[PDB]
Amino acid sequence: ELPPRKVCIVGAGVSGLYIAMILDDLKIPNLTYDIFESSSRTGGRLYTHHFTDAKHDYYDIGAMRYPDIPSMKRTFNLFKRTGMPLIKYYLDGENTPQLYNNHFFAKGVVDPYMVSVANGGTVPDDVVDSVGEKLQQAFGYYKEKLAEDFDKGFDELMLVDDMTTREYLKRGGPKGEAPKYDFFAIQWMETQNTGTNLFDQAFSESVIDSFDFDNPTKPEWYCIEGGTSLLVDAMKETLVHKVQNNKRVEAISIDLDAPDDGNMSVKIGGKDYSGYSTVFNTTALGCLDRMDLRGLNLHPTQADAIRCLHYDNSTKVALKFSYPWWIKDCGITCGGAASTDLPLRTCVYPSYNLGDTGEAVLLASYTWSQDATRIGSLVKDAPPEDELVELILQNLARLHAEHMTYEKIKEAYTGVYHAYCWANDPNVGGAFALFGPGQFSNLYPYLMRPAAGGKFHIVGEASSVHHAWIIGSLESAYTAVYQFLYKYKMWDYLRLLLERWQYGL
Amino acid sequence: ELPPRKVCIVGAGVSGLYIAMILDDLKIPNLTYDIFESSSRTGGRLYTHHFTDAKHDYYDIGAMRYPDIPSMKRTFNLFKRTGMPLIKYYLDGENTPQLYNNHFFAKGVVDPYMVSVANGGTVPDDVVDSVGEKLQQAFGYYKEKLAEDFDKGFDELMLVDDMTTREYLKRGGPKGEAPKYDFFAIQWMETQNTGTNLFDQAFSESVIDSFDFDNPTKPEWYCIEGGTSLLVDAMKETLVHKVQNNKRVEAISIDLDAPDDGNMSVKIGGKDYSGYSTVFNTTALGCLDRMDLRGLNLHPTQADAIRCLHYDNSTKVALKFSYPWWIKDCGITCGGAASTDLPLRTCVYPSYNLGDTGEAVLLASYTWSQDATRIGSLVKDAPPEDELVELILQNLARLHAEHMTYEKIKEAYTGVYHAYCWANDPNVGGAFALFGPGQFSNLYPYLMRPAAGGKFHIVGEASSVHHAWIIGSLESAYTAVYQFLYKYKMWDYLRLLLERWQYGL
Ligand SMILES: Cc1cc2nc3c(=O)[nH]c(=O)nc-3n(C[C@H](O)[C@H](O)[C@H](O)COP(=O)(O)OP(=O)(O)OC[C@H]3O[C@@H](n4cnc5c(N)ncnc54)[C@H](O)[C@@H]3O)c2cc1C
Ligand SMILES: Cc1cc2nc3c(=O)[nH]c(=O)nc-3n(C[C@H](O)[C@H](O)[C@H](O)COP(=O)(O)OP(=O)(O)OC[C@H]3O[C@@H](n4cnc5c(N)ncnc54)[C@H](O)[C@@H]3O)c2cc1C
Ligand SMILES: N[C@@H](CCCC[NH3+])C(=O)O
Ligand SMILES: N[C@@H](CCCC[NH3+])C(=O)O
Repeated sequence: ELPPRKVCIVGAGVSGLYIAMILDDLKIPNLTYDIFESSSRTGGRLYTHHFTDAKHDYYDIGAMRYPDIPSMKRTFNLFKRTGMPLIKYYLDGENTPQLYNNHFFAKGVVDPYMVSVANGGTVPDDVVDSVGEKLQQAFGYYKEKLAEDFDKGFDELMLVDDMTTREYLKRGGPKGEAPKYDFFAIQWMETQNTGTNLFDQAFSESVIDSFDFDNPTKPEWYCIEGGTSLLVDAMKETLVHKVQNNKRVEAISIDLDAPDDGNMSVKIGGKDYSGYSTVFNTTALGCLDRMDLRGLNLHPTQADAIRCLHYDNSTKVALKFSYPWWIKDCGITCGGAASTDLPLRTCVYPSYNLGDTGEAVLLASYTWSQDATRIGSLVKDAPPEDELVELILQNLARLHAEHMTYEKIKEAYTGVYHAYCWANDPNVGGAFALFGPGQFSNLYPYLMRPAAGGKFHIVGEASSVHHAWIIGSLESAYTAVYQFLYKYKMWDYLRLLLERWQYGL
Repeated sequence: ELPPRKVCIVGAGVSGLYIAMILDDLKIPNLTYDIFESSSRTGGRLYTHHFTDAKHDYYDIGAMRYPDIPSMKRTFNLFKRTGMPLIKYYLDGENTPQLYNNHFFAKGVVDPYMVSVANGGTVPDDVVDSVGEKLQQAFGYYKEKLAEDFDKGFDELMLVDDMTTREYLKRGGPKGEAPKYDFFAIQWMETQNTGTNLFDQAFSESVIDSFDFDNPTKPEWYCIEGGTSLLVDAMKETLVHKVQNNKRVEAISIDLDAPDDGNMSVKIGGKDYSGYSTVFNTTALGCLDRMDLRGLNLHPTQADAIRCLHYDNSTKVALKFSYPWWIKDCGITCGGAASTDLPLRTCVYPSYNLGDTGEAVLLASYTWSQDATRIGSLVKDAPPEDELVELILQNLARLHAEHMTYEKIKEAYTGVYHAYCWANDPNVGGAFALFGPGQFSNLYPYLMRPAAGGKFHIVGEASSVHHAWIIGSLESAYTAVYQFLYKYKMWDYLRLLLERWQYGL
């Protein structure tokens, strides 16, 4: 029979819970695991906030929406396996306002926002109304290759990964044969495509974001009615060994002088937990970098990747109202989102409360990058005149000025809100990977390099080509389990892993 | 006589206090001002934390060190006018450890950190030991022009401002005739020169940083004995009209249909404060963006600058010890700083407690960029074992392992520490401007564009070519006062401004 072995799973977000789900399904004789989670809470960046127990009285602080595209089949298979109650998510809705330079969008108007050179701004006239077309020309070849086969498309995209999005647009691609855009044209494309400054990160991440948000297959989107944390609950209930919360790992080691399979250990609260045949670290990389990893003798460039791979920021702000005034008064009847240059940047109309006529949640601000740092500076652990509330109410009034007043929005506000800035969470230290130029092609391979003689895995969304999505976490977890089984030559169970899990079970 | 006129100064950091100091010195008949400061505290990013009232029992949260170089003469003139007790600041000390890849630096040894290709890393052998020389080749031409004349040097530097530092190093400068560096070379230069990821910001900001930290004149450095806040105290005491604290401006307007000079107003807590002939906004740009500025009819690219000009983050962590073990046990007897790839990144040994043998403060961690975001995720408004303290003690022990143990450092630690992450300060929302590629040459001119018919000024360190130093704030405040006097044709007082203030008083 197989000898007794135990493995350590650091972190109980979705990738750690997925590792355990796979091990529980394979039922390998005499194999066990410990899962140590630093937080009192399990689920990580799957985190629904419930204002009350009322059915729809929540918002998702982390993951909230899922496009049904082939490259995310593993995510949807996880949803099926756990019985998630999926409902439609409306990425684009009806009647959602867009507000830039204090003007509302209107279709078939030239330069509705009055930012073109012709109207006294600095955006070139040939770009102001054609951002979508110009970015589809910049990204579209790669998007089509990614749709044919994500991993082959990605490898081809890596041949231009040295460039930022701005660099690609400025120089006309890698040999100057694509259109060349001036600073203000690029600035307007960024303003109309993503968060402030993100075109100074990798071109490849801008391509992949466009692939996921504007996929050639024109996919249906889904959300989990009741919040994404229903998935955490479901994954927890099947665990053979339950999560050990309030266990923050501070060091990971291997004793290369010991002949045993179980020669790895972790330190928690100054105490050694030993006897592990493999350690799967699933934390964000900032949390990993803080650990003492000398005991693992990591390649220096792998250590560089842990420190240096770039993370984006993100902040959410959700308010409760006494009735869904955006539905009733503004005609915003089926979700979507309102985009603006105002501080709140993006106001997301929930897809899960469309038929409610009483209290309703609005995801009034969802921001990335410097926009998220700025809103996040107003988000306090012990919330307080609350400057953030007043900013959001004032921005909401300006964004919905076609139908509402500040006074009526403020009156409808119940005084209950919640906000969260992920860069201020000590258990993540960022929202999610969003790599800088050259990082995917140069640092990422070293992040993914075998370590501790094939017994240590750096797992999670950053350790994948699908940053900022559940699919990246699940892929990364699947691959690590493959490597573990291969390392110990558990061929029956590796064949079973492929049979049952190569697309998600 | 001059007619009665009133101006409004938004913010009482050093910019706003300097505007007031200049007006108080000119004594313009019938001219008054109001200063409104959002915080209960005056001084902004000049902010000394006193642990107790004992003479050296402090650290500076914001500004702390000043190089005596010609372009900063206005700063030193302010120090002189206010009677600041300057003492030497040791940028480089004696016996300060440098720790990378778990190895200490050694002089005259090839690749002491063992990160080069020859030793199993990926840093090119010809770069690993010559970062200083290769960055002096990249920056030095411009550094020398800046030393001749800062404004002419800056205008010449703007002809390559489209590039990031990484882009300049990768492509060999603007026409490919400088040396071209691979990703890992550039990565090591960044690791050995600045904070994580900052080579992906403007080349011009890396040049100016190098100009300030490694100036060709090889300057003396100074600090203010007793803390930089002594300067704020001195500036406050001369004010003819004192700061009005807890007054956060939320809107600024001009009534163009009113003939009066005094046709500007600001809104504070829903109430209008009217009758201003000019408004000087001195806040960080994130705070300005949150205001309702519709009443000023700003050029859209000027509005873009306010939203988009990039800010760096910065975090500081200072610990008290029962004796200065770094002096007594480690021989670190005259200041300087220890750099490392460990999370704390830079440990700054104070220059103001060198003779002390009792309790002493250590600035154990000073970080920028993503390093600051990561440390800042552990900094809590109401502090808590404390993960940040334990991290700092552990990193300090590793950095000082040539002489100290973790146990002795922990035993010397008194249990009193303080930390601060500037991006989490609602009154700033970042540490300081650190522009992205193209921003100085494209967005900054619009930030500085006349507005409200020449009656509105966006003032402060970001509104200058000297980001992240007091000198930028003072130059920006001087320029705005020049523009105010010119706009109202106060030719006697404009001539007096030049006579008395063109180098600082
Ligand atoms: C704002 C936001 C919006 C998102 N939107 C979506 C979306 O709509 N759809 C989608 O598919 N995905 C979305 N995602 C992405 C998705 O939430 C993540 O990719 C995924 O949840 C990450 O899971 P993980 O297991 O890789 O990491 P994590 O969830 O970070 O889990 C790691 C775990 O490790 C723990 N930990 C940290 N340090 C230690 C330590 N020292 N010891 C022990 N445990 C430790 C953490 O507390 C955490 O529980 C979003 C993410 C964010 C931030
Ligand atoms: C970590 C750090 C280290 C530094 N190190 C040095 C150094 O060693 N040497 C050096 O020369 N410089 C240094 N600097 C830079 C220097 O501290 C700053 O450039 C300078 O203090 C900024 O002054 P300011 O008046 O431009 O802005 P601020 O200091 O930000 O002042 C603006 C004021 O406006 C207030 N305000 C904000 N919003 C509103 C509102 N809505 N209504 C009213 N008031 C409002 C703010 O509270 C603040 O008091 C450092 C800065 C940082 C962050
Ligand atoms: N999955 C997240 C982030 C996508 C953008 C990642 N750069 C969302 O749906 O908002
Ligand atoms: N003046 C600050 C910041 C300098 C670097 C700005 N990018 C210091 O001395 O640390």
